[PDB]
Amino acid sequence: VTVDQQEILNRANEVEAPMADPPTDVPITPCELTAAKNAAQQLVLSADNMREYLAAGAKERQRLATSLRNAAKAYGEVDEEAAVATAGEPNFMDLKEAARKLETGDQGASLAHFADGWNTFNLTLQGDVKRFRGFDNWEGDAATACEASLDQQRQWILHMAKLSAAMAKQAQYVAQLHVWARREHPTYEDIVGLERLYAENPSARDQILPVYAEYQQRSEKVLTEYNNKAALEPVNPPKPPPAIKIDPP
Amino acid sequence: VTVDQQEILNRANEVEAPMADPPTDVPITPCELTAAKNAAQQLVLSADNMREYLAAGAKERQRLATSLRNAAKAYGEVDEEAAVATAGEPNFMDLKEAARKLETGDQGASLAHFADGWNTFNLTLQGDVKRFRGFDNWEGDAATACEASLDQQRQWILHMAKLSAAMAKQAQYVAQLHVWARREHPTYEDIVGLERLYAENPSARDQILPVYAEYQQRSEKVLTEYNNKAALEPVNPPKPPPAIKIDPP
Amino acid sequence: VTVDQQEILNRANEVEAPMADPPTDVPITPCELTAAKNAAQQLVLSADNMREYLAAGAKERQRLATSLRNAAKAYGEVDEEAAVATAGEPNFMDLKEAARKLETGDQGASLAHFADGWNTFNLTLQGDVKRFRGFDNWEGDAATACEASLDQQRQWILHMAKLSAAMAKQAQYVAQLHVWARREHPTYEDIVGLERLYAENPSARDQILPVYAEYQQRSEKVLTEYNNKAALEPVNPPKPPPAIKIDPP
Amino acid sequence: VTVDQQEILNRANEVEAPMADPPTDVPITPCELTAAKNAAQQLVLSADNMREYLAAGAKERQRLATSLRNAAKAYGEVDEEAAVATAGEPNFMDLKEAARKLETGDQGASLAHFADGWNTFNLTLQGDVKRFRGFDNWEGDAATACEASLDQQRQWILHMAKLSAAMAKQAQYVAQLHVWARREHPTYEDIVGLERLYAENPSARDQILPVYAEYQQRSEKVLTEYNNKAALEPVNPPKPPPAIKIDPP
Amino acid sequence: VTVDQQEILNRANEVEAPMADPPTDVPITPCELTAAKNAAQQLVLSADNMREYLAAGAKERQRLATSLRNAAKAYGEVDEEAAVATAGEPNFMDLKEAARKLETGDQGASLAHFADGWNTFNLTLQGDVKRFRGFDNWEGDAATACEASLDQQRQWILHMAKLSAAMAKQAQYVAQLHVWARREHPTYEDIVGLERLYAENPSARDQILPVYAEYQQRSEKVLTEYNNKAALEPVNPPKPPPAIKIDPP
Amino acid sequence: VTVDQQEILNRANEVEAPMADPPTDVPITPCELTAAKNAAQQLVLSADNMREYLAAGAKERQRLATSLRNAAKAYGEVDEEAAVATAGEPNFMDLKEAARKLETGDQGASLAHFADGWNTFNLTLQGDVKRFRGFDNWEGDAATACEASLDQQRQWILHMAKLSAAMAKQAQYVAQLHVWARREHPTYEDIVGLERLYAENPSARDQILPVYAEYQQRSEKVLTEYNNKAALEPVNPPKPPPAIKIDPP
Amino acid sequence: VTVDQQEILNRANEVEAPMADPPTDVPITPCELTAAKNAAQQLVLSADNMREYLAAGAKERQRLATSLRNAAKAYGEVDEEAAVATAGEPNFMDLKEAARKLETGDQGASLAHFADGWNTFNLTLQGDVKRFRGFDNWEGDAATACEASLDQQRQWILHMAKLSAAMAKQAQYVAQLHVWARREHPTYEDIVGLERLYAENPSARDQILPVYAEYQQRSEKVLTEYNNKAALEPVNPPKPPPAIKIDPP
Repeated sequence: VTVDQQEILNRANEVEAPMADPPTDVPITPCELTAAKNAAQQLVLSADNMREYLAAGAKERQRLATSLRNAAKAYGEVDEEAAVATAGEPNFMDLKEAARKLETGDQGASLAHFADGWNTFNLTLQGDVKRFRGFDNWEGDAATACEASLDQQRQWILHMAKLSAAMAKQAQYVAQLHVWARREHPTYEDIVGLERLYAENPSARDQILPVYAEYQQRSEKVLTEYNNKAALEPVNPPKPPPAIKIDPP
Repeated sequence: VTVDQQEILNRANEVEAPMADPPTDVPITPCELTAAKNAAQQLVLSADNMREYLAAGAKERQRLATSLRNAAKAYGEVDEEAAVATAGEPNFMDLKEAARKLETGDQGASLAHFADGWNTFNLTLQGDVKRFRGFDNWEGDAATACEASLDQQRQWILHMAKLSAAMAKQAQYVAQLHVWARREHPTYEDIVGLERLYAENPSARDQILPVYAEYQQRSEKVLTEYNNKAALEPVNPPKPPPAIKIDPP
Repeated sequence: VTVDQQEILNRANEVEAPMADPPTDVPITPCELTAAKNAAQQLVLSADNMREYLAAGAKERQRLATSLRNAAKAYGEVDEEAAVATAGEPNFMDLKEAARKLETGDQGASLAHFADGWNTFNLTLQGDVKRFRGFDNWEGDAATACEASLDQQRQWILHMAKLSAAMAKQAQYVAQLHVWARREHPTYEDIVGLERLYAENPSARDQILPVYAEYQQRSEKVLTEYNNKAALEPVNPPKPPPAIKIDPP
Repeated sequence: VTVDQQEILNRANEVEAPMADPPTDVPITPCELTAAKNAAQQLVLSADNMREYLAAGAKERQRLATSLRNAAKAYGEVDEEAAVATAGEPNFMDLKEAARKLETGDQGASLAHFADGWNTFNLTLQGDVKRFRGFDNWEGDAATACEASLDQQRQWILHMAKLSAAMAKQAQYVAQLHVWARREHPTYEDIVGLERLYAENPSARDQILPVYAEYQQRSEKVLTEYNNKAALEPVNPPKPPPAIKIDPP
Repeated sequence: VTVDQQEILNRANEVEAPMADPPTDVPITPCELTAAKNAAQQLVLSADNMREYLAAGAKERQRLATSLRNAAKAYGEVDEEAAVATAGEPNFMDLKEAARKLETGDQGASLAHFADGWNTFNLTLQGDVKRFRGFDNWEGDAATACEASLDQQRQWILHMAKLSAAMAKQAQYVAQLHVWARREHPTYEDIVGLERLYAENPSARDQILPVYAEYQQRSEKVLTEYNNKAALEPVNPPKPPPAIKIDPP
Repeated sequence: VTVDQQEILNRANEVEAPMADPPTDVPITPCELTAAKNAAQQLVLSADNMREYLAAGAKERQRLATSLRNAAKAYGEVDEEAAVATAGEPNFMDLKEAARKLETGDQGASLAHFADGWNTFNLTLQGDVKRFRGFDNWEGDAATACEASLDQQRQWILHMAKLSAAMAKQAQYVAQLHVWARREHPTYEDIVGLERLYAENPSARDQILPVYAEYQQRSEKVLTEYNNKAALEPVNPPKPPPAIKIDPP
Repeated sequence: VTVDQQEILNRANEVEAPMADPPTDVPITPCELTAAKNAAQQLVLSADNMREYLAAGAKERQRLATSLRNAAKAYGEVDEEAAVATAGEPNFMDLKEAARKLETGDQGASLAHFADGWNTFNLTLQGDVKRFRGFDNWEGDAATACEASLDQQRQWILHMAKLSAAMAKQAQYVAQLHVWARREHPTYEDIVGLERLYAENPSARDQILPVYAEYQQRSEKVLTEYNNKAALEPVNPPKPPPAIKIDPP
């Protein structure tokens, strides 16, 4: 019905305008435990996957804009503008090492900043999908296939926003886990103090001994818990759907 | 059986009469927590999606009315009418900041007004579906395909009403969460009072210290809970089914 | 085997005899809460849907009777017979308003009458399905297709009876919810009495204050519970299956 | 292998010999509650459905016997042998009415007799399926299709026996529910006695009042429970499978 | 590869050698309760089904042996070798009758003997399946189809063994239920003794009365429990798979 | 690419080299209870099934080696190298018999040795699957089909190892059950001692009687538990996949 | 669009560059229990499977690089550069043996080192998948099929990383199980001490005897628990997807 070729060209420019940049904050391990460091490296890898697939999606949108320009060419002309030591003795050396690892590092501040950035990116991605709306005037069959391709791009972007939210939730979960670990695990200073209450009271040991044994058991329940809850699934984003290909007329 | 062309024309006008406008209330964050603000922005985005897809549905109904007019043209004539500082000291600065964020903002009044508007819209949408009923007299095959298309429009509208209800439930859930957070989290004035009971009693500290430690723990359980329950799924409405296309005779 | 054309004609009259009328009681909101009023309006809408689809089913049965008459015409002749103010003070104004809304209205009597009518209609519908039985003597292929069409009408009617039961259960559930809400929510007279025990004892307030705080908390747990359990699904009856179409011979 | 035509004729007579009659006991409501009466009417309707579908199955078996006679005709000759008043006062009038309804009627004796009859019918139906066994000597393709048709009749009869058991279980469930209701609901004589302990002791009321309030609450929990557990699903038996049709030779 | 016709003939004799006879013990009701008698009759019917289907399987194996003999005929020659009174008073007459029914009958000895026989039959059936093994030398396509048919016979026999185990478990379950019923239900002699402590102490009744009421309640919980757990599913064995048919050469 | 016929011949010899022999330990019943003996016989039968299917798999591998030799023949030449008494009295005779059965037999030592052998066989089977690896140099279509056939043999062997583990777990479960039964069931010597404390104290019986009644109840809970947990599923190994057949060239 | 043949050649070299070597640490049994040794052998076998399938994947990548070189040959020229004793007495000999087995061996240090190596390998594998990205300039149909083949290689590598994580979790689970077993099982020195408190106090035995019986029961609960939780599933990696085959031009 005297198709607006200009509408198609304008939508082609709008489709492949750059979207907001994903965050680039680096999540640091909250402590020196191996499970914590592995969780941080998993988060780094997942953020790398997200950035790579977002760039791939921008390439898909560029191809889609090209196909829309080719479809607009079927109505005429386009003016292309742009060109140990002892048996039986309390360890205290493993307990002390566990506490030392738990209290070294930023305790999860980096994780929280990471999660805030990706939650913001989830909202930002959801805000930028008017570029995939249907057309006002253009109809037919090039139009319907183009509309389906744009809606596929929209669904993929929404899925990417959901994955951003999931990765941010994972970072927050690891941060909460570290906070819980700091709370129930016995303090380094408490351990050192109880260790001096075993070299400054050979007499008193039958009060010091069960206390140590409590501390030991708590340490074991924390580290083990830390090791099991901290294993994270990698985020595995789907590849963006291939744009509809439309040859020049 | 001497088909009522007039019935088809009347149904065409009735199908694409404007439906009730969706609500336009803006949901405000109930507090200054990041989770609360992100929940409010998620609600804003979901309401935007709902309004956009409702407008798209009205366009689909306009196309359907055109197809019904074309089908009526097969029986003759239509008269087209219309044209920090220290180690080991109590923080009190993070606790105080948490309380300050919890008590600033409207505490959920805006959320409740938002939810009421969308619940009302759910009922309003369900009340406006007589326009998709079957025909009295028209039968045949244009009639049956047209009836199927109208029932598809009806099912899509019912699904949109259900989604309106779901979004309103989400707003109410966030409001209830904020109310719970206000209840169990320690008050700003209680925190300030306990902080003056630590600069006006250096003596008394071994009674003040565990009390603080209780407050701290409660603060941590509230904020964390607030952060996890407040993440909302976006509302993702299905695109309205394409109207049946019927060319002029 | 010398087919009883008379049996087919008699079954045609029996198929489209009018069934019992659905109930027409209007369910009133049991109170002035918004959730209660929305539940009542949802029930009104669902009853409207049920009445509309039952009328559509009667139209389907009329078409089926016509097809049976056409099938009877293949054996000969048919003789067509028929032609707030202060910070820190107790509210008492929200508590009092909540109680006032809870005790105004019929408290669920209308809901119970509604539910009784629809439960009776469930039984009534199940009692009227002998009209869809198979035939005594007529066999063949018109007969088998007609029998299948009648059984489809029977299954649809049974499903409608089941939906009637479900809607009645929903009305009873809302009535039971309102009864529970009346029980645990603090009485209006108790609230007014406790409010006069705060203007006639400035002295006594440190006994009055926690009592209020209990009442407040109970009010919050009731209203919130009322708001969440009272959201009802709309009843969405399936469209009656299209009758088998059989042209005159 | 010189097929026993006589075996086929004997099996034809055995297939359509009359099976045991279903029970005809009428289940009466155990009390005057609406839920109880509706449950009894549901049981009456389900028993009607069962009797109707059993008669339909006997008709199917008669058709099957005819098809077996037609199949026997392919080997030769068959000799066809056969030819309120105040605010704030205790009700006592709703409580008393509830007790009166609970204790009137047979208390479930009729339900138990109904259930025994249908359980017996379940066993009786399972005992009568030797008539659907495979053939001794007849083989081929008429024989295999006939064997499949007989096994379909057997499976349908077994399903009907299972449904008989289910309906009997429903009757027993309603009877057990009424027994539980009689136990926890406050007695009519206890209610009348407590009501005379409120007109023969205006003094004593602050001991009588909470007692009433207990009774009231118990009444509400019983009736409501009675109303919810007593809603029964209708028994919906499948139509018997159509017999294999075999024309005379 | 110079097929062993003798191996096929030997396997034909081995396939249709008689298997072990199923047990023929009759399970008797453990008591005089209706639920117990119905459970015993259900077990009788299930054992009848099992015996009937086992005989049918032996017929299938006989047909399979015939098909193997026909397949062996394709290599040459086979030498065919073989040729109440008062209101308000304690009942004591229903309680006494319940106890009398519970203690009459063999208390489950017959059930245990039944279950032992069928468990033994499960093991016996599993021990007799070497007759369905694959062939040593015979290969090709008659051989592969014959091997598939033999494996189908093996799978059916294994399923029948599993069903034998299930039926034995049902008998054991009913026996255990009766033992539990004997334990918690009040003894006949205890009932008679308490009934004489109500005609030999009109004085003492306010100690006798609650005791009776306890007994009554226990009786009701036992009989009801007995009625619900004792309903058994019929065992419904699948028909044996049809043997592969192979005509003489 | 100048296919290594020698590689195919070497793989043919490696494929059908004998695998490790399955264990041959016989599991003995741990006691004289019928459930224990039936469990032992079930284990014997399952081990028989496993040995039979493992021998069948070795035959399948021999056929596969033949097919590989035939495939190697397509490149030229292969040099074929190789050529009671009283009512109301305590029983003590059933209790004593139960204890006697529980303590006779090896108490599960044979079961543990059986389970160790089959767990070892699980590991042994998993260690011998390098013979099913893909080929170094041979490619094409005979090679790919041969590789698929070898991988099918590998998957079947892994499934057989898993079944070996499952059968060993069943043996360990029965052994643990017998150990539990020995612990909670009353000792034979304790029973005999308590029986002499009933013939050497007619006076003392009202202390002896409840004690017996405790023992009786414990006996009943053990034997019943022993009977229900000891029923074992037969191990039903899948038939090995048929080797790919490849005729000589 | 003047395809970059050089890009395809560079990607061919990048695809089949060697990936990081899997770890080669040998997991040792943490103790002398049979379940522990079997778990260690299962871990050894699973690590062997992982190493074998990783080498197979490298072979698949080498084939893929060859196919990419063949596809690059369709645009011209490639310069191939590279060329016991008593009844009734306490055992103490089984208890002592159980403790001795529990405390011998490295107690799980080897398991922890194994798990760390494989968790590191999981992260390492996820870091090396840029070699499977899509192409910059090459498009068409060889390009799209090649891109699909590369993405299949990527998905298989990600699955292998996930399996590495799972195997490491299994090793950590067995290590945690052994730690729990050491904690609740009675110490060897405690057993020896209690055994000397039975040869140096014949008097005292009625205090020593229940203590032993406690120890015995604890031993039984530990070993049994150790035996059941320690059975590990083998890791069964999928075979790498076959590379796309592309013949020279």
